[PDB]
Amino acid sequence: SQTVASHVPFADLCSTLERIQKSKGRAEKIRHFREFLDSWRKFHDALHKNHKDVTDSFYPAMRLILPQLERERMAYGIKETMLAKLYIELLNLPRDGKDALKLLNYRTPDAGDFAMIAYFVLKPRCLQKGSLTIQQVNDLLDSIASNNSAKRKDLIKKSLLQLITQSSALEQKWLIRMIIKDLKLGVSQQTIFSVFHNDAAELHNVTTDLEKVCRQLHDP
Repeated sequence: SQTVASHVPFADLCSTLERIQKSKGRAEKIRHFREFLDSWRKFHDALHKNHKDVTDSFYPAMRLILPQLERERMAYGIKETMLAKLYIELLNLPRDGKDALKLLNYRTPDAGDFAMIAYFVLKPRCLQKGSLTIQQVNDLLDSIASNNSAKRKDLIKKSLLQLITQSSALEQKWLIRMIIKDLKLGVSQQTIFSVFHNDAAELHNVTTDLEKVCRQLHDP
């Protein structure tokens, strides 16, 4: 296609995020993040060797890794009780049942947020793994934000059901955390920006062109 995100599955991103969250100590989290960056550039190179000159922008992934910096999309207009009802009819669970109740009676506490509970409910029964790329997830989230800007809760529910019915339980966990806009990764935004930049700079391999260096040192 046109971009790397159109070929990277959303399951790769969700897997990376799950490893980061489950990792203790910054070294392992950072190492998984660098694993994901290296996989990204790897996809870029494979696509170029298959004669597909694609952008190498990481923004389609970074906007999901840092949802609270999301400014291209507007507010999703989704709160956790909507997700409770949604998940409470899609599932065919008994209203005020054992599992079903937990979603309604939820209180924001470490890592005991709504997404964790929804994942605990979805792991027993759910769909055929995942099938959407990062670009398709970004398109569906774009549709949710747009429909919210047009004041159409019905269409919000529509597009989000499109998201859910094509995603595995894990993918739904991290999707929920991306709509609520806090991932609880155990590592800071400052650190993510730092590892991103330091990765680029470490791999830049600046080449000393002595003539260009002379022209640089001779003129401010």
